[PDB]
Amino acid sequence: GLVPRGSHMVGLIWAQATSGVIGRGGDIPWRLPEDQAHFREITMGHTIVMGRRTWDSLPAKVRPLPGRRNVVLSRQADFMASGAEVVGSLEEALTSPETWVIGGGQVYALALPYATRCEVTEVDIGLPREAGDALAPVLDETWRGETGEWRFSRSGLRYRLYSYHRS
Ligand SMILES: NC(=O)c1ccc[n+]([C@@H]2O[C@H](COP(=O)([O-])OP(=O)(O)OC[C@H]3O[C@@H](n4cnc5c(N)ncnc54)[C@H](OP(=O)(O)O)[C@@H]3O)[C@@H](O)[C@H]2O)c1
Ligand SMILES: CCc1nc(N)nc(N)c1OCCCOc1ccccc1CCC(=O)NS(C)(=O)=O
Repeated sequence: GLVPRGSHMVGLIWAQATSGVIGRGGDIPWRLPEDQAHFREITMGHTIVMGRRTWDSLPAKVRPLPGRRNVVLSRQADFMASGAEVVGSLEEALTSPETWVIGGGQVYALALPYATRCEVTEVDIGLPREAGDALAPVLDETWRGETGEWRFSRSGLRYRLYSYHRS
């Protein structure tokens, strides 16, 4: 369903291991080129919001991510994010009619209360939670959605898509 242009739809999009781990050591601890396609179709043409550490983690060749207004949250007023804009709190990050929050653990948690969509890729990889991991936010009982079927990636890694929504 289309978003009325006077409203403010906030979505979260992430990929996680079964354990909920999304990030470790400044990176994502798997590679899934198929997940990149889904990420692009959801976010293309909209504003994307990310934490400063997620900006740092982006491959240099796609930083800023093309075809999307890139917004970076930082408390560092002098932060350099070429091709993007830096905001110092959530207030001015969510003023577009459609915004996708693209990570990381801190900024998913910050934006979750305002979100009405989550697009979640689950990767069937056994990565037990460790000290310092970035984690998927916990979804409360207001959320509902659909669980997709497992598929193998070319590499043999298994993954499936969840699409969640709430009012
Ligand atoms: N699997 C996935 O789908 C996925 C997607 C994205 C990222 N990741 C991974 O997630 C990890 C990064 O997550 P993370 O939790 O460490 O960091 P993050 O959420 O990306 O960034 C945290 C930074 O955001 C800024 N920030 C946080 N809250 C703020 C607020 N209220 N106001 C202003 N600025 C705020 C601060 O920047 P300053 O320190 O500059 O003040 C903070 O250090 C990486 O491993 C990355 O690869 C995974
Ligand atoms: C695909 C990962 C991902 N996956 C999901 N599902 N949600 C996220 N937030 C999400 O994170 C998006 C931000 C981090 O992006 C990374 C991380 C590691 C390696 C590469 C990229 C960039 C991928 C890329 O080129 N994207 S594109 C084609 O130009 O639009």
